[PDB]
Amino acid sequence: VDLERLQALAAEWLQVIGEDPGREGLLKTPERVAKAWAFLTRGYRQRLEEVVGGAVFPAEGSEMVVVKGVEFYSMCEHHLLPFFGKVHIGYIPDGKILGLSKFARIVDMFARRLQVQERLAVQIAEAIQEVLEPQGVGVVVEGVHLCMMMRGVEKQHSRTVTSAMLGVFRENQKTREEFLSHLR
Amino acid sequence: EVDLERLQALAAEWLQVIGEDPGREGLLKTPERVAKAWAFLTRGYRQRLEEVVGGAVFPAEGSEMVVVKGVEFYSMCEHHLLPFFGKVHIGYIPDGKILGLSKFARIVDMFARRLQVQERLAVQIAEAIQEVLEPQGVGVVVEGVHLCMMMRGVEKQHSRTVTSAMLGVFRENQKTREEFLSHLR
Amino acid sequence: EVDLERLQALAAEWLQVIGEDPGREGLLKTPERVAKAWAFLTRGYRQRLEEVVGGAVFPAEGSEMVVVKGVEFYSMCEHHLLPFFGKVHIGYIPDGKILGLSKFARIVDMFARRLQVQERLAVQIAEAIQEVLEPQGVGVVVEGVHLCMMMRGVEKQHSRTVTSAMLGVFRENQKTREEFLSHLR
Amino acid sequence: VDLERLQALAAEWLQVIGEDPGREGLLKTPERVAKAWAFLTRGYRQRLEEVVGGAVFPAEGSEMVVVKGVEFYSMCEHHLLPFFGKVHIGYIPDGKILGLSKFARIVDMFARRLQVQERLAVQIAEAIQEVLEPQGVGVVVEGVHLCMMMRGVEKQHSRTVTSAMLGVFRENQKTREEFLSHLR
Amino acid sequence: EVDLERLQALAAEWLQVIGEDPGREGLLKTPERVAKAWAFLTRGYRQRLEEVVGGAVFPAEGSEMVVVKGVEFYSMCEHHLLPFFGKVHIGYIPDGKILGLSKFARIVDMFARRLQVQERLAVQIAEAIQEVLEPQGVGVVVEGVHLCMMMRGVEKQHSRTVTSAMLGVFRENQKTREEFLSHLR
Amino acid sequence: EVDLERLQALAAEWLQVIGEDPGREGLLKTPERVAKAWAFLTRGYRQRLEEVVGGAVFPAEGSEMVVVKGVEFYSMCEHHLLPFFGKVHIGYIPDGKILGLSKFARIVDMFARRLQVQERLAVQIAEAIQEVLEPQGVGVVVEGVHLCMMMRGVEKQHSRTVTSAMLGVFRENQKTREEFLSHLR
Amino acid sequence: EVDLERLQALAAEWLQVIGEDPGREGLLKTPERVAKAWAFLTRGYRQRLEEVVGGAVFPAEGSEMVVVKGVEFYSMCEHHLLPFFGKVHIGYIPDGKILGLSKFARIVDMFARRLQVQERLAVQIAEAIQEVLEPQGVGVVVEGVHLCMMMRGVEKQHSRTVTSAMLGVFRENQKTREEFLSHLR
Amino acid sequence: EVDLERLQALAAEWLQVIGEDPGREGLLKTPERVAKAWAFLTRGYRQRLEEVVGGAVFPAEGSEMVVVKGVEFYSMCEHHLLPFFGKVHIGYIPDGKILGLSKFARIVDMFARRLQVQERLAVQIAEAIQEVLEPQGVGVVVEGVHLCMMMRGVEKQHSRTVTSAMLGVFRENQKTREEFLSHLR
Amino acid sequence: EVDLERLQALAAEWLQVIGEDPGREGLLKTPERVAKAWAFLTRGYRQRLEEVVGGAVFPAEGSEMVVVKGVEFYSMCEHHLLPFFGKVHIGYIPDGKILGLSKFARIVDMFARRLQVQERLAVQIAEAIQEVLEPQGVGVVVEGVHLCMMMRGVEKQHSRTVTSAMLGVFRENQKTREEFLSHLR
Amino acid sequence: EVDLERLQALAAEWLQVIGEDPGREGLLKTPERVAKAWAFLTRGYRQRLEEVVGGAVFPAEGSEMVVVKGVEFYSMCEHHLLPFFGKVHIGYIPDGKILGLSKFARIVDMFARRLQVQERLAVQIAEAIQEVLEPQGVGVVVEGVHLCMMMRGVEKQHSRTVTSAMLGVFRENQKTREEFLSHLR
Ligand SMILES: Nc1nc2c([nH]c(=O)n2[C@H]2C[C@H](O)[C@@H](COP(=O)(O)OP(=O)(O)OP(=O)(O)O)O2)c(=O)[nH]1
Ligand SMILES: Nc1nc2c([nH]c(=O)n2[C@H]2C[C@H](O)[C@@H](COP(=O)(O)OP(=O)(O)OP(=O)(O)O)O2)c(=O)[nH]1
Ligand SMILES: Nc1nc2c([nH]c(=O)n2[C@H]2C[C@H](O)[C@@H](COP(=O)(O)OP(=O)(O)OP(=O)(O)O)O2)c(=O)[nH]1
Ligand SMILES: Nc1nc2c([nH]c(=O)n2[C@H]2C[C@H](O)[C@@H](COP(=O)(O)OP(=O)(O)OP(=O)(O)O)O2)c(=O)[nH]1
Ligand SMILES: Nc1nc2c([nH]c(=O)n2[C@H]2C[C@H](O)[C@@H](COP(=O)(O)OP(=O)(O)OP(=O)(O)O)O2)c(=O)[nH]1
Ligand SMILES: Nc1nc2c([nH]c(=O)n2[C@H]2C[C@H](O)[C@@H](COP(=O)(O)OP(=O)(O)OP(=O)(O)O)O2)c(=O)[nH]1
Ligand SMILES: [Zn+2]
Ligand SMILES: [Zn+2]
Ligand SMILES: [Zn+2]
Ligand SMILES: [Zn+2]
Ligand SMILES: [Zn+2]
Ligand SMILES: [Zn+2]
Ligand SMILES: [Zn+2]
Ligand SMILES: [Zn+2]
Repeated sequence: VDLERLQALAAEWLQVIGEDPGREGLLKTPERVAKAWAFLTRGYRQRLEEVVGGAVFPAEGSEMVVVKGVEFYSMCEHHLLPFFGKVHIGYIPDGKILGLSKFARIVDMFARRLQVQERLAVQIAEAIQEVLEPQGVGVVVEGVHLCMMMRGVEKQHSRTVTSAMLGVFRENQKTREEFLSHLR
Repeated sequence: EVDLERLQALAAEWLQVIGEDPGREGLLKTPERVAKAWAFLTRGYRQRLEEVVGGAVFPAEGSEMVVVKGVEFYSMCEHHLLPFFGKVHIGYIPDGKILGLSKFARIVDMFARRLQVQERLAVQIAEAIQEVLEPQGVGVVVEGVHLCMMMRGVEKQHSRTVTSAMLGVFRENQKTREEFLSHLR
Repeated sequence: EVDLERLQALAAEWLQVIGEDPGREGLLKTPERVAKAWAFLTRGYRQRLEEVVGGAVFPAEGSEMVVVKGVEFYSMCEHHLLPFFGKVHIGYIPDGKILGLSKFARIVDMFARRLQVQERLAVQIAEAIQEVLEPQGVGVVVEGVHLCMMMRGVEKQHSRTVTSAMLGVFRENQKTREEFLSHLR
Repeated sequence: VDLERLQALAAEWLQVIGEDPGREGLLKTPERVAKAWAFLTRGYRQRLEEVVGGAVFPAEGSEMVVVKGVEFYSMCEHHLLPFFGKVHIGYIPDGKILGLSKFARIVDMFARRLQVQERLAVQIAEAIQEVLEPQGVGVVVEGVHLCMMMRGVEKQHSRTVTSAMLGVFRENQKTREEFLSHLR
Repeated sequence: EVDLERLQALAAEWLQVIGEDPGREGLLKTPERVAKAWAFLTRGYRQRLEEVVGGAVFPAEGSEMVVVKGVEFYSMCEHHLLPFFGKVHIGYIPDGKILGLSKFARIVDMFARRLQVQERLAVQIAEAIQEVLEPQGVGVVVEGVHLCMMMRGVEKQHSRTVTSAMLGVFRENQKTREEFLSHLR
Repeated sequence: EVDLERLQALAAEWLQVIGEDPGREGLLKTPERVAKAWAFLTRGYRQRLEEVVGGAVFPAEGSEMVVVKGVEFYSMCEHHLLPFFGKVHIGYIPDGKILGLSKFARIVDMFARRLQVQERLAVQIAEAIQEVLEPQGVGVVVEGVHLCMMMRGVEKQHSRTVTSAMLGVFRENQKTREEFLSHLR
Repeated sequence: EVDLERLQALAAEWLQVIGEDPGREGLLKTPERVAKAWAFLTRGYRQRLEEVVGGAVFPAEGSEMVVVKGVEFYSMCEHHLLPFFGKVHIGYIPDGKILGLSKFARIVDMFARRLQVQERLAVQIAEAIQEVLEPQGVGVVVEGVHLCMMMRGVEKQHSRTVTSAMLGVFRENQKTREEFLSHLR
Repeated sequence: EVDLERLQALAAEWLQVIGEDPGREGLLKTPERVAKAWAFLTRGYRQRLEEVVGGAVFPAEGSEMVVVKGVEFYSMCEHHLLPFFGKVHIGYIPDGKILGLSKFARIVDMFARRLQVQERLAVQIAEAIQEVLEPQGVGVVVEGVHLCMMMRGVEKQHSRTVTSAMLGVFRENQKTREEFLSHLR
Repeated sequence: EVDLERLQALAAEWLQVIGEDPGREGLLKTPERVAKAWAFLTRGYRQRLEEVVGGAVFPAEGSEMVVVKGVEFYSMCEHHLLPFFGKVHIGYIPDGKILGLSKFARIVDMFARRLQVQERLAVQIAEAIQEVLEPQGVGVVVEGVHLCMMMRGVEKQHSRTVTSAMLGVFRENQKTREEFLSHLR
Repeated sequence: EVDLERLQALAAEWLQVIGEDPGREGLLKTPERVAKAWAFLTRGYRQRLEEVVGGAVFPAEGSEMVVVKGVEFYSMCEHHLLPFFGKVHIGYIPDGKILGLSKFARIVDMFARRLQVQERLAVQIAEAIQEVLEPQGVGVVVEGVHLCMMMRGVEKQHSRTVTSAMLGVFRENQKTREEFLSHLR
């Protein structure tokens, strides 16, 4: 990402909205905004194999593993405004388990992009599927969208839930229900 | 369009009939304020579903249920012309198309900003979504408090009412319905 | 019509027998206050379901369940003449007819303002709704605390009692009943 | 209040906003609206002496009596939309105490009118002052305003607090603080 | 002490006057149950403070105030003969003497099990503690809900009343009173 | 007025610089959406305090403090152009004039819909109220979360920031300030 | 029955063996207080189910489940003679006969005021109810905290134990047991 | 020290006197378990303050108050030999020396594992800290629930007792004590 | 068992390498404290299940499942040697044998006080219970937070992990497992 | 720079001494993981306040207090090398200069990622802010839980520790300090 070009675009953005890039509080803003966006879009430049590293261990049992409450932050591709919340992951191993923290690294890889909450859930689930080839995986994303809160409809109490169910989580109703019950 | 002038005249007369003084300082601008307020509160009748959606329909990203919960709403009961309000929870399973999240709120407001009965509000919201997306199914749950039950009449204070509408797979598939409802708990 | 004069006489003698002084400043108007209170607390026996509903029956807007929860109630246990209170939750599936929301509260009060047993209260409310709407089904859940268990006798403080009545589809369809009960959680 | 005239005004109101007074759901609406408004404005027609009745008893002590959480419902005189919440009352007797329920009857007398929350607090306090002539009285009104929530600014998390302090509640900082602390 | 036979006869007639049938299966033993209940509910009039304390007064261990909060109480309002209940919080600074913790509850019950006014209940509890022990000060706060305000009359649901009595240093020193009250929040 | 066309051009270029495809289906309308969003998010610069208040200033009804709490707000930090949001609490003591409650919210939005620093937001809101009402004093407390601290950089998740501005009696009278702040707890 | 004198002597020797001074001011009346205490805490062994229930068995008002939850209880573990306490929840479906609500609490106390094992407590309570009402089924859930594992031994602080007993339809019917357990949630 | 054999014999006789069978399966090892239990529960009498604190006295890092709250504790009332438990909160201002955090808990256990009176427990803990650190002042607040008044006697369920001890600046300085107590809120 | 002298030497050097001064007043006894701590934290490797249970296996009292929830645990992740902690919930259906409640906690500590992976911890606890008792089934749920995820690396703050192991009927019958899991919500 | 190679060697030997197998699959990369973790956990010693602040000091917008609360932190106790964590709350009154909000979090981390005692942590954070801004005053409150008290030693579970540092007006002005502390409640 060309930080220098982002800075120039940000400086002009400030002017067009009626601000003064030369005033003290905005002097380093174009630079700060440029670096922030490089970080906020770093997900596009990451590789799944590197993100997981080699933290795949032999399964200790056959029961479902649930990693809940993984906070996430993303940007809606429609308004370029933040949407955030939590991601809950559940899976039944097929001989291999993932290092707990790698789930969060996978979440960040797909969240630090321009997104659609519906896509985010699917991409996370598919990534875990590719890495562990488990019997099944289930991912639930619950978030609040600033594009709905600070502008437009300006609704304050809303939150959205999206999910993706693969393998036995899609095929076995009881398995899915058990996973969702753990989140309640 | 609503005749604001007539509304102002009616409101001015309303004030005198209830025993107030339409001429006192604090009520002078009231007929005007009330007229504008009611035009806004009934603006939903004059809206078009096509314009409300604004073509914000996108290709589905997956096959799982999408649940948009806690969309606050405010309406007026057609029986007493007193506000009833709370939240609307929407759930649906796409059939190739998903809706921009905010459009669910815009649809809610379109049907809430009218004289209503909560049972109908749920149905109309669900039917609007079904028409716009033609999803596999849609479920709408409305939960609200009614001032006509709280500030007068029975004057109950702890009551809330839940109404809903289930279409397609939400009406036919028991487990799909149970799954949607469980997300709300 | 209750004989208020006779109630006052009985209450005045009650004050004497329990050891109090009916002549006290603070007790002078007590017999009169007690008479009026009990006339109100037992007014349910003198009400008619037809008048309580007031013809507030409208055409159904859909086929989904309507749940009116948290209708607070107050009653008197027929065993000790001590209050028991809490909330009544009502669920039903219409068969072409829906009831004005407040009428559920009026029906609750009609049966609550009598001497009762909680098990009966749930049943009578459910049967009343059934008679008025002839719905596909109706379910009533009553949850309350009993002062006769709290301020005397066993003197338990944390206990609460749940009673219910299920009619039509609420009794015949397992999933329907579960759906109603889940809405209460 | 002329219920018949209110009904006629309500029937026309329905027509002007684009509705049909003849449809089933609105048949009895003009009548219902008329009766509701007669009840909602009944406060103007009540008398303080009748509302209190004669429920004024000899004081049992000198300490502050606090009656909190008296729910209330009113109508803003500006938009004719409901504003509601709770009223908390505190006072130090001067030989006379009021029957607890009469505080609620006084609240209703002033709430069932077209109001301004700032006025409501003062009128309730002054009424209690006139009835008991206590050493002091304090009234706090906290409410939510539908004219701010369902229209206009459409803010959802706001609530307003107004109050009135008379006698020792105005003069004695510690007395006022003690009353307000009881509400926390 | 109290004539249970006269109470039973009064209760049996009470059932008749309010519109009930004393012959009903559910009301057969009611007059008897009601008489015994009221005998228990007014037992406080016949209790002696010296016996209530049972000589459970021990030497002080320190100078700091002792706070016994959350002592649940149940009483009857002398105006309507309907229950009012809640909690009693007690704070005191000893002067060489401390009371057995449970004795505070026994004192509460002694005064609560009578016909009362919440303002008096607080004063009588504090005065009793002041008599038994000879503390530097005593503070009693009573917070309760009144059924005469909830199940009839104004029918307000969210209200509760706080009454108190401050003696000795609790009345004298504002900082002591403030500290006692802060412990309750 | 804001040049939407230039904003769209800048946004379109922004998308390509960050590595995205401005031509893909979901991003086609993005430059347009972003342009309109930012014009709205910075609309506060173009508003006039006189028009915002709309002459909704009324005669004071009393002398006590008025507290309008929980007015939600959303702003953009001038340092990172990322949202910071939360609530604004306002307190003031009238000097002959009170403000229409909703105008407090309109004033908040006027200063929040700009590039800001939370410390300034509190001050400007307080100064605006002081100018419009010339009250005895005014206090404004802003509490918010900052996404620039949450979704990047230090990435702290539990932090909230409180800023305030106290004018007149709120700045000078300790007890008046304490009273205002206590209402917020 | 229980030889109080013998218990006092045993308690007196207990005080000296553990290292305390039986002649100390605060311990003089201890052996006496402990004796009466344990007589009360073991009174359940001497009670009779017939007397505890009395004649409080009324005709069933309906066929739906009756749930009496939150009946607090206190018992002593037979293994350490240390208290274990919590709540007992009872559910049952009548077969023509319903029990007076307070009798459930009296039955709980009858089996709780003994040396116990929580697994047994739930079973005995269920059997007692089954014997008295002969209902279609009974379900008992006991949830408590044990001081023997909190104030000594493992010294775990967050643990709670749930034991239960299901008879009749509560053991047979899966849906019935589920419905009962759901009411407790 | 404690003669475990003698306690076992006493516990064995206790079991038969109360009406139980000492030869019963679940009671065979009870007298042994009870003996060791009470030895542990009274171990505080045999501990030495110097050994409990060890050498964990470090140089003060500053002059501000240090507050260690929520230290759970369990003790036995000397009057009934029944447990009373809750939490101990400690606050102090150092005078050049600070204590290792865990030592506060060890001091609490030292005085808690004895036969006690809650008023004394707070005093002893405060004195111990004062003796070990000689700080500018120490404040101790003990809040607990007593089973002797919950599972027997008055059988009150919602009550909690607070006792405290203030030494040095915590007793002298009004603001210091207030600040400490505010931290607990 | 473990060489405390070697651990001390390793810890002393650890302090030096990370940039600290072992000679500092605050670090003088650290190597010693760290060695003893790790000896305690790995004590589970040297424990014997038979001794942990202490023959506390009693005859079953009923057939219903016993649920021991909220057993707090603390462990160290074998990957980073950083603590992970939370609670362990255990459910089982006996087959003539029930375990002493506290023994479940002792089994938890036996396996937690080792280097672990949460997935294994759940399995080992369940297998131990399955060996000691010969139940029809056992279910163990472990829920914990991991410092290696919170204080370093991804630094996520809101996450917690659930692992479990189901044996016997808990694995076989879905309704049994579901009932166990429902008791935890 | 820390010698990661040496840390790995020490960690590998640590695994051997505690009784584990360094050759295990799950422990092969542990020495490397532990080395990197500790380098990060002690990175605070290698940071410079000037670089941490990054010149993010701006002109003050007003004279009122700025409170940044809930900044979560994680540290290692210098006594046992076990984590202690919680939150840091910062308050200050500017003297012409304000700090970028995130810098407070960066300052917290600089001092937290070291071996510490909570009393020192509060002081160093406060002194750092003082040096950077030279404000009229600054106050820092640190509230945390210590694993060395929870997972070993006394094993207390409910305890939490509060430490603080007050400089300038926060130390000199009683009301200012109270105002800051009240914002934290
Ligand atoms: N399904 C879905 N829709 C989203 C997400 N993020 C997001 O902005 N949207 C929707 C919100 C809007 O309805 C839609 C864009 O609507 P639009 O093209 O008419 O633009 P707009 O800004 O004028 O819409 P609006 O927010 O004012 O209603 O994109 C997301 O993650 N999932
Ligand atoms: N089902 C349903 N009923 C409603 C709604 N809003 C609303 O006012 N109602 C009911 C409440 C009342 O029972 C009914 C009108 O009853 P009614 O014609 O006898 O008039 P009323 O004002 O005298 O009745 P009440 O409120 O005093 O009981 O309309 C709604 O959204 N759904
Ligand atoms: N102080 C005070 N103001 C009130 C109360 N009720 C109430 O509506 N107001 C205010 C809200 C509005 O700001 C004001 C009327 O404003 P306005 O004459 O400009 O009319 P408007 O409807 O266009 O105002 P707005 O609500 O859209 O902002 O009356 C109340 O109880 N106290
Ligand atoms: N101060 C005080 N007043 C009480 C208590 N209990 C109690 O009923 N009262 C009041 C409530 C009533 O206002 C009053 C009796 O009022 P009243 O003689 O007019 O009788 P009422 O039944 O018609 O009054 P109301 O409840 O319908 O308002 O007694 C109490 O403990 N303290
Ligand atoms: N006082 C104050 N500071 C603010 C506000 N909004 C906001 O971003 N800041 C601070 C956060 C940062 O510390 C600072 C910008 O720091 P900087 O110029 O070093 O830029 P940076 O992005 O590299 O800083 P950082 O967030 O990564 O720590 O602006 C606000 O409303 N008030
Ligand atoms: N499944 C599972 N994984 C665990 C546990 N404890 C624990 O540290 N892990 C994982 C977290 C990490 O992803 C993994 C070690 O990852 P790694 O070998 O790449 O080392 P790292 O420190 O660089 O990884 P990271 O935490 O920075 O992501 O071990 C546990 O109890 N269960
Ligand atoms: Zn968007
Ligand atoms: Zn209505
Ligand atoms: Zn208004
Ligand atoms: Zn009364
Ligand atoms: Zn920023
Ligand atoms: Zn035990
Ligand atoms: Zn005792
Ligand atoms: Zn780890």
